[PDB]
Amino acid sequence: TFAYKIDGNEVIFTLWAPYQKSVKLKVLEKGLYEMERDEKGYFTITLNNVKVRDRYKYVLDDASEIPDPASRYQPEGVHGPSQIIQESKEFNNETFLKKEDLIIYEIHVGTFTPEGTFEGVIRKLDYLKDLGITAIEIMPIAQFPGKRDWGYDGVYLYAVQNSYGGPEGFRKLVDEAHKKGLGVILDVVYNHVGPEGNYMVKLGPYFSQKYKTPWGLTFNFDDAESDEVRKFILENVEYWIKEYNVDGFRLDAVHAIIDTSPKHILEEIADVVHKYNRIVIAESDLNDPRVVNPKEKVGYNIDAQWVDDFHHSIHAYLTGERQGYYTDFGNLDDIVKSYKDVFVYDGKYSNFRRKTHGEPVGELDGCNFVVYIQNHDQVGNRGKGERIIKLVDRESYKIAAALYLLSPYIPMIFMGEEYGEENPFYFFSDFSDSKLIQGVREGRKKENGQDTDPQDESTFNASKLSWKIDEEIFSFYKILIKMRKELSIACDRRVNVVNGENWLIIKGREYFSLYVFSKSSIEVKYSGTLLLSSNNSFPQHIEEGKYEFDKGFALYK
Amino acid sequence: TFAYKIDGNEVIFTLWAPYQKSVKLKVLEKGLYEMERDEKGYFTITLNNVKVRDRYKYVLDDASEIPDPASRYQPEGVHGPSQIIQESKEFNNETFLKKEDLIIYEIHVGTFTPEGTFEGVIRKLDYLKDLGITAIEIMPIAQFPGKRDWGYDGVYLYAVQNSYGGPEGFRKLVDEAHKKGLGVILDVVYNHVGPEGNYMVKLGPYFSQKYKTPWGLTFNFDDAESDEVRKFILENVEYWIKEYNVDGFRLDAVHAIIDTSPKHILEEIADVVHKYNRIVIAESDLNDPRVVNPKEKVGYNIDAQWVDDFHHSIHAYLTGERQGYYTDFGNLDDIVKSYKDVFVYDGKYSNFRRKTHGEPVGELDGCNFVVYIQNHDQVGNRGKGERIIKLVDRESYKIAAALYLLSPYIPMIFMGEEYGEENPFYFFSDFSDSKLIQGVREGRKKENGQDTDPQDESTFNASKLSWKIDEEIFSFYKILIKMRKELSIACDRRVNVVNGENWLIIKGREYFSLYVFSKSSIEVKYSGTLLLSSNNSFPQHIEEGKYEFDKGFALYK
Repeated sequence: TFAYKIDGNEVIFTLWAPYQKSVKLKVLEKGLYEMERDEKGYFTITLNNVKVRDRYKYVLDDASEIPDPASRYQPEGVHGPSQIIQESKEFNNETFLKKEDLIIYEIHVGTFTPEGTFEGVIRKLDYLKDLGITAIEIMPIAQFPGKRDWGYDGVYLYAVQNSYGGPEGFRKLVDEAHKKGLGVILDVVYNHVGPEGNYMVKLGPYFSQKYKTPWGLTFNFDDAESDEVRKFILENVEYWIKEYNVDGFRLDAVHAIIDTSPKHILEEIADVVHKYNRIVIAESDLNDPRVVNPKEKVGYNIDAQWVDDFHHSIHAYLTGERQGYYTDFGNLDDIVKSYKDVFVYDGKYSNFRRKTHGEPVGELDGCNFVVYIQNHDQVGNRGKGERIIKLVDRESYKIAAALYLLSPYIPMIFMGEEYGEENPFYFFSDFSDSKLIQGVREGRKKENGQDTDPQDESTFNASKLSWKIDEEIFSFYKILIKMRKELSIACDRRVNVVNGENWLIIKGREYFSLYVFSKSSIEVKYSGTLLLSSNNSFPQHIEEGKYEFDKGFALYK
Repeated sequence: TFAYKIDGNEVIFTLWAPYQKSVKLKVLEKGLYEMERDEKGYFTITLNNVKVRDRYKYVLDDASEIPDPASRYQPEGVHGPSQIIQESKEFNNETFLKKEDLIIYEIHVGTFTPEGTFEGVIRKLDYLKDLGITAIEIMPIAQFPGKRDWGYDGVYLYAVQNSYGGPEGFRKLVDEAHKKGLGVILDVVYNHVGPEGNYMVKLGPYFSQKYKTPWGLTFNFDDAESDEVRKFILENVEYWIKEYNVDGFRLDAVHAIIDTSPKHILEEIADVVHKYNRIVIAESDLNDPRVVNPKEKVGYNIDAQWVDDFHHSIHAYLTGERQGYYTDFGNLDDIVKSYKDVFVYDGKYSNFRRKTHGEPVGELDGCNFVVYIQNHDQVGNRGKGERIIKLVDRESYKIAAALYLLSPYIPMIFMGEEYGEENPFYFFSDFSDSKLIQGVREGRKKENGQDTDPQDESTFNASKLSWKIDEEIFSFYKILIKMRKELSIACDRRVNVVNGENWLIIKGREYFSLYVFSKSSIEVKYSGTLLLSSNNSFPQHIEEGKYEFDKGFALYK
C-alpha cells in the first residue's frame, strides 16, 4: 500500500506527502484530481474509470508534476510518468533454495549478455545450470538514471528497470529460472538513493538529517516520521516476494543503515523475509556478528553476510598488493585465520581505519558467510576494473578458485570468472545533470584513478562480457563446484589447517587439500587419493611422508 | 594516563595530538619543551625538575599556547593554564550506597547555599542527613566558562570547577559527606562539550563528524581514531572514582551518545564503574530497556535510568498543561500505567515526535528507574523556572510529593522542593564570546521564552535558594521519606491500582494509599489505620465501604 491498488474495477492512489498541502492525481490521458490529505500527511484518491495502463504524475503545491515514488514502473525516464501495471499477485510459500546448496552467481544484466537484458540472461539459464550454480544474484534493478549504471543510483525502489526489459521481463526471468530449477536473488539498496530523479525530498522527510553516509545520506528510520519511511522499505520487500516470487535479497552496505530504535530496521526486514520463508544476505563491513546473529542471541537474524576479509587475505597474498584496504592484509597467516575464524579482524587494530575493528564470530556454521575471489566491487573499483586473471600467474588464479569454493562458506562466483573472463568491469554512469556528469568524473578519477570516463559508452561496453570460453578454467570450475557437493564441504567449519612457509594443507571431513605457492617440501601427514589437481605433478595415490611439490593445488581423499 | 603522572620525583606529559607535528610543553615558570610524537599521535615529555604546582600550556604547531584538556585543574579561566595538583590516589573498594535505600537530592552547588560552593553545601550535610536523603547528586562540575552556568558547557572533563571551590574543596565535600554517612553522586557529561574553551578541536578528532546532536555534536566513538577518545572518556570515570572516592555517576542524555561498535561505549563505562563497585544512572529519552538492561539480556547494565514519563503524566495532570511534551500526556490513565508499567510510551504513538516511541520495560524492579516531580531541567527550562509550587493548589503539591516518594522507583528530590521553595531555577550562562552571549539569548528566548537574560547576574542570583523554610511542606517530606523506609516500599512493583473518575487508590505490600483530587465517593476495599494524611478529614481507622472524601491524600496500613 503506497503506489496504487487495483481493487475490483477500482484503484487507489496513496501518497505520503506530509510537506504538501495540495496534491493532484493526474492521469495523463484522463485528468487531474485532488488527493484526500490525511492528517498523517497521506494524500489520496480513488479511481475506477481507470484500468488504463496509464501514465501519471503527482502534481504538488509548488505547481510541479512528479512521479509516484512507489512507481510500479517508470516507462520513460526517471522523470517519466509512473504507470499502471498488472497485479502479478502470485508467488509461493517458499524457496526451493536451501541454504547449504548455495553457489551464487553474481550477474549484471547489462554488461552480461550482449543483449544486456533479462531475455539476454534468460538465454544462459541452461548454461548456468550446466555450471552447477545453485542460484543467481541480480545486481540492482531499481530504476536508475540513464541506461548505463551498475544500478547504484537506483532512485525508484518500486520501479523495475526500463532498459533491462522491465517488469514482465524481470517477471519472466524469474518464472524462467524457476523452471530451470534455478534460484533468483535480488540485491536491493535500502541505505541510500540515486542522485537523479529523487523526489522524495519534496514530499516530506524520507531521509534523516541527523546522519550522513558517504553517498549522501541514509533514510530516516529514527526521527520525526520514521514510522512511514520505515514502512516504505518494509513493504518494498514484501512486493518483490509477491509481485515476482523473488527467492531472496541481498542488502547493500547495511552498515549505512542507521537505526537507534529498540528494533533495528534490519531485524525488521529479516522478519519480513523469513516470514515468507525467503533468504537474506547482507553486505556488512562491520565485523559484527550482530547481523547474521540469531534471535536467541539478539541478532538481526539476516541469513548470511559477506566476508571481504576472506577475499582480501587471499588477494593481497597472491598479488603483491598493499593499497587501501589491502594494507590490512597481504599475508598467509591472514588466509588461515580467515579460513578458521571467519574474520581476520576479530577485534584488532586496522591501520587502515586506525581503529579496533570487528569481533569474534560465534560458532556459526560457515554458512553465515559468503566468500568470493571476485565481485563487481573488487573488480569494478580498480580504476581499470582488472579481473583477477590479469594480476596472477595462471596456477594462482586456479589455486584461489579452489580456496574459495572449497570453503564451508558460501561460495559465490562473479560473472565471467568461471570461464576465464579477462574483460574488465568498469565504473559506468549514465547521468544527465551536468554537475553529476562531472562530479562523478573527478570522483572515480580521484577516488580510484579510473580514466575510463564512466559517462562514455566506451567504458561501458568494454565491460560487456566477451563470452570467450577458456575450457581450462571453465572446466576446473564445474569440477570444483562438483566436488564440493560430493564432498559435503559446505557450512562445516570442522577443519584442520596447516601451512608451511609457502604451502598449506587443509584437512576436512572428507579429505585434504594441498596448496603450494612455491616449490617446497611437505610433511604430508596423510594418505588419500588424488581427486583433482591443478597440475599433473600430482600423485594419484598419496601417502604420509616428505614430498617435494611444485607450485600447484591438489585435492585428495 | 592523559593529563600528567607524578612518578617518584618525576612527572610525564601525555598528549593526544594526531593533527600535530610539533608540540611544546611549557611550564610557565620553568620553560618550553618538545613532546615525543608517537606515531599514534601522542606527543609526550618527562619531567623531574617539576613538582611545582605549576601552570602550563601546550604550545602547538600553529604557534598557539593551550591547556591540557585532561587538565587536572584550570586555576584561571577556561583559558587558564592547566595545573599540577596532588595525587589524591586513595579511595575504597566500594560504596556504602546500597541501591534500594535511595533518595536522591539533586543539588546545584552554585545557586544552592548563598556561598555557592562545596563549603557552602558542606554546611548543610547534617541538614540533608536530617531530611533523610540517602545521597547527593551534584550537577556538572566539569570546568565551564564563566562562574555562572548549570554546568552544561563544561569544557574540561578532567578539571574541577574553579568557582565551586575546586579540587581540594570538592575533595573535602566528599570526605565530608562520607563521614556524615551520605553518598555523593557526580553527574557527568559525555555526550558533548562546552562551546567555549574547547581545544579538542585542534588536537585531533575527538568528535565525530558523521553525527550532529542538538547541542553541537557528540564525540567520536565510532570512526577514525575512536580508540583514543573512547579511552579519554573511560579513564575519566576512573579518575573520579580514585581521585575523589566518588560514589556514583549520573549520565547526561545518553541518547546523544552514538556508538555502532559491537560494544556500546555505555556498556563500556558501566563496566568501569561496576568494576569499582560504584553506581550508574542515566538520563535517557529512548524508551529503551537496553540501557538499564542486564548483561544476560545484552543490556548496557547501567544501574538506573530516569523516567520523565512519570513526571509528565503527573504534572500535566495537576497542571492543565499541554505544551511541548506535555502534549503526550495530561491524564490520569497515564499516571497509573506509568505507575505500573514504568513507561507510558511502551511502544506507541507520540504525536509529540510523530513517531512510535519506547518499548516495554522488563520485569525490572522499580529500582531501575528514578522518579521525581522536580529537577533542574523541568524547572529550569520554563522561561521562568517556575517551581511546581507556583502552578498547583497546595493540596496538590502535597499529593504529588506523595505519589513519587511512594513509588517503588527511586525517588529523587530536587533541591528546595522539600521545604516548600518558591524561588525559580533560571537558565543562566556566563559566556564571553560575543556571539555566544547572544546566540544564547535568542535561544533561551526563542526556545523557552526565557526573558531573564541568562548572561545577567540577576537571572542568576534570582535562582539562588531562599532558605525560607515552610515547616508544613518541610515536615511532610521527612515523614514520607520516613514511611517509605518503614514500609519497605522501594523497588517492589507488586502493586494493585485503582482510580475512579478523580480518585485513586494504590494497594501495596504493606498498605494502601488514597489520592483524591476532587471530593468524590470511594468504595474503599480495605481496612487500615491512618498512617499519614495530607488533611485532617482523614479517618485514623478505616474500613471497607463507601465513603465520601475530600480533595486530599491519605495513607493507611
